[PDB]
This record gives sequence, C-alpha cells and structure tokens, in this order.
Amino acid sequence: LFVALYDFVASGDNTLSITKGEKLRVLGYNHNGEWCEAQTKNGQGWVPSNYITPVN
Amino acid sequence: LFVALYDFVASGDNTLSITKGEKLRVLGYNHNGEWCEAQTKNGQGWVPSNYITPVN
Repeated sequence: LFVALYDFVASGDNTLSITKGEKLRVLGYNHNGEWCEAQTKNGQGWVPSNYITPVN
Repeated sequence: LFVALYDFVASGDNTLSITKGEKLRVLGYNHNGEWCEAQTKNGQGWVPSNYITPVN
C-alpha cells in the first residue's frame, strides 16, 4: 500500500483528489517521475509524486 | 497512528530503530521539533522528526 502525506485538490490533467493519511495503490509513473497513477476508494487518476509514500 | 518513511538505525541519545512503512505512536516532541519520542512494537525512544508522517 501507499499512504497520503498531504491534501491534493484535483485541478486539470485528469488528476484525483486525495486527503492526508489516505490508502492508495500505485499502478505506474509518468516517466520524469513527477506524477503517479493511483486508485483509492474513490477512483483512479494522477497525483503528485512527493505527496504519497511507498512506506506503509 | 504514524508511519515510518525511511529506515533509522539507533545511534546515541537513546534513540530507537525504525523501518520503512512501520506503525508508531507519537507521545511528544523535543522543542526545536527535531526529534519525536515514539512507541512501536519494539519499544520507546527518540527518532528524527522528518522520518515519520502524521498521516495514516
């Protein structure tokens, strides 16, 4: 699993909204490593790389 | 709860060892905010502030 460290409000680039301490599962990156495609109990989308942690 | 983002090997200052993705409970800080006094399934001690996350 992965957990959210900060809140992210979805803007453009079909992003996803995420709240702190949230459980998400990472499916892959974007190349330069700046965005992750994730799934939560709410859906699937791009979230910033430094907002989540591979720990947990 | 709190979760560990990186591994910390206990040195001096009666620190505690912690592994990534670990669950710990914070009891208080040290003042300048650089160290946290925590408890895990292994014990209790000082760990660096930026090594853990209040999320989870």
